[PDB]
Amino acid sequence: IIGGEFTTIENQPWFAAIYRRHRGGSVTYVCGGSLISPCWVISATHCFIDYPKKEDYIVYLGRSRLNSNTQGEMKFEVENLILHKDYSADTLAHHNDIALLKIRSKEGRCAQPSRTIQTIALPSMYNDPQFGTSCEITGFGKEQSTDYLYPEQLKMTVVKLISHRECQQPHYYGSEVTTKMLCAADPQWKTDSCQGDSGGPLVCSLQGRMTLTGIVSWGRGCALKDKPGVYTRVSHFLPWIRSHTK
Ligand SMILES: N=C(N)c1ccc2cc(/C=C/c3cccc(CCO)c3)ccc2c1
Repeated sequence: IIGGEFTTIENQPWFAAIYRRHRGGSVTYVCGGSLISPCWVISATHCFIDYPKKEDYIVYLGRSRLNSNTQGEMKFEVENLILHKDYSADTLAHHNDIALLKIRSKEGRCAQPSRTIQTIALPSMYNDPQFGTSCEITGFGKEQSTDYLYPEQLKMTVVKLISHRECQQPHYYGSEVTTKMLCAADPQWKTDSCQGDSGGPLVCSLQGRMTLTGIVSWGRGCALKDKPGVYTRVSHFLPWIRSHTK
């Protein structure tokens, strides 16, 4: 996250921290995720497509820091890694950028909801917020595009939804951004999601209800003028999520 503020897991309790174990035993951060039900984390397929072995991943819930065992955190393995069959990547645009991770503690249990571990409600069909709506993003992603290290402390920011017609402008993304994708950005281009924020939540308060409107997917650079962050429109994937979590 470029700009924004530092935060803690208590303010983002649906936030999942996903890491990968490498041969030799080193563990690195991969992407963010969202708890949608106690056994299920939703994220982006692009985060896992090149390393699709479920055994390699570690999921934390209730974790506030990249390298701290936050009090109340829960560690999980991936019981089932579900990648979208129609996932694809163009030069910029990522299509069907959605993944489901069935989580399991070493005792075979799913998440235990607490003050720091909570689910985030899914959107309803054909009911996404209107353009100009403020939404929040959370992640351990880059603070600057020039950084190679991720922040130690979890960050969040607030961005505004951009209409499809504005996002299809030639100086924006033209026809590369589709109706299955949501653009969101800072009108001043100072805050945005960035590399390492992928898979993470775009949470919108809609009709008084805190909703998982999007999933951090793609963008041209980070906090670049006329280059919004592009998010998977979760409302389009309700049949896919339902069928794959049953
Ligand atoms: N402008 C944005 N909001 C935005 C959103 C998502 C982004 C996602 C990336 C992803 C980078 C990436 C993906 C897969 C592998 C790798 C190399 C391993 O570090 C890098 C980069 C910039 C981004 C910028």
